[PDB]
Amino acid sequence: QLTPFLILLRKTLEQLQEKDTGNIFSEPVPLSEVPDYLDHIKKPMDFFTMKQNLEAYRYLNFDDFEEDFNLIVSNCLKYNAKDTIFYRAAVRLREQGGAVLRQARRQAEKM
Ligand SMILES: CC(C)Cc1ccc(S(=O)(=O)Nc2cc3c(cc2N2CCCC2)n(C)c(=O)c(=O)n3C)cc1
Repeated sequence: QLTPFLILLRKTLEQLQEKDTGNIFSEPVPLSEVPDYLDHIKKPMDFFTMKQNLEAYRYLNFDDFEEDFNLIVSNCLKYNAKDTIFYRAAVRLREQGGAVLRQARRQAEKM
């Protein structure tokens, strides 16, 4: 159950959600509100879905965790026009969440 790596991934996920101060990536993009979303985005991602994958043991190395974080950003940049709050927020999350992942990957390395 509890492993140091899974505890580290929990801490890191918390740290990334902290940077999404608007909570706009906290849950899946509401498919009812944007029914064309799945025509552009093959694999939606969000922080709640990441928590679901984490607790279901779907991340066994830091790479796979980071790959899902990257989808939260790249999905948002891909779907939204550049001059939008969403697009700008994904850029901000890319920068701020990148710093989070850098220091968390160091801890995953020495494990
Ligand atoms: C001017 C606006 C910022 C005002 C605004 C517009 C639409 C909507 S919403 O009801 O459509 N909800 C929504 C659509 C998203 C989205 C995230 C959300 N939420 C879920 C709850 C947090 C915001 N994200 C992350 C995307 O990347 C994306 O492309 N979309 C379509 C919500 C707010």
